[PDB]
Amino acid sequence: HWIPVVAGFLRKDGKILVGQRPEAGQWEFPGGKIENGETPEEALARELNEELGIEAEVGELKLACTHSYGDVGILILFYEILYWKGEPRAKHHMMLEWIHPEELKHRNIPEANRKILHKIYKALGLEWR
Amino acid sequence: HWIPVVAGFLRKDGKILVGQRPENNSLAGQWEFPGGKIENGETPEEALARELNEELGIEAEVGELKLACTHSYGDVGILILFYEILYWKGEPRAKHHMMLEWIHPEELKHRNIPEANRKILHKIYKALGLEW
Ligand SMILES: Nc1nc2c(ncn2[C@H]2C[C@H](O)[C@@H](COP(=O)(O)OP(=O)(O)OP(=O)(O)O)O2)c(=O)[nH]1
Ligand SMILES: Nc1nc2c(ncn2[C@H]2C[C@H](O)[C@@H](COP(=O)(O)OP(=O)(O)OP(=O)(O)O)O2)c(=O)[nH]1
Repeated sequence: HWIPVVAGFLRKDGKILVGQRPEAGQWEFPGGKIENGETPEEALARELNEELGIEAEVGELKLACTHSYGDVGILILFYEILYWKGEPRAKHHMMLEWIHPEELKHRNIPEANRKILHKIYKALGLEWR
Repeated sequence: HWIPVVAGFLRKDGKILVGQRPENNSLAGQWEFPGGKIENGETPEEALARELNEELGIEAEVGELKLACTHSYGDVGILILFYEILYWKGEPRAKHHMMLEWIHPEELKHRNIPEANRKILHKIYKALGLEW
């Protein structure tokens, strides 16, 4: 039993966009579940819109990973988001931040992201140091 | 309700590896890229190295992720991750598929392949370093 998730990398002068989960406390890349019928891209442009209020174009696929929370299995696809209309506003996360990507190392993020943090860094054109 | 599937591109002087689905009580006749379902617990890579071993008898290293697509059977949801397989040990033997072939990638245009593959045949060609 799987739940496919899509997530995007938006950048701003090097910094990356994470959002703070509402109802949990963790920071994460904007995105959400693929609904029945939609391509990953469609799901992501939609989630970016309803979470951020932006009209995003979905770029290259960067990474995929899996994670288990019990009998629950998530598959996350991460996509580079270069192009969008407007500026992201917090519609769903009780906070949004542009952070230095190095900060991920000491932000509370999904264990699914934590375990592949290095892969994420490369995908962002960076070095795990 | 979703089913993540992983699949590989192996290449041989330009040609690409496809296998023919077992002429059996399965969704057969169709040619497809070697691979299979992600089992519980495994990363996409683990699932694919494993599937390439059971289907082909090769020890493959899984390379860079090229493509992801989805497809519906109304109620059934298939998500397919395609990976570049550059390195492996041995030569592929027909173990699961009732036929294996190295084909000119162009031949995909007139091969019976999963609709999930045909809908994005153009994306596949690019991911293979070619032009549609
Ligand atoms: N968007 C996003 N989701 C992630 C990330 N890492 C792990 N996930 C997982 C946690 C969640 O189970 C799932 C995202 O589901 P959502 O919270 O967007 O759906 P929703 O708010 O509707 O929750 P619900 O189905 O009502 O319980 O993906 C990430 O970096 N970004
Ligand atoms: N490996 C691979 N699977 C594909 C491709 N296109 C669509 N699929 C879908 C169809 C199948 O539902 C799924 C692969 O499942 P498997 O054949 O590995 O499972 P199994 O051998 O147990 O047979 P079964 O699906 O239970 O009838 O992926 C492709 O190009 N390569």
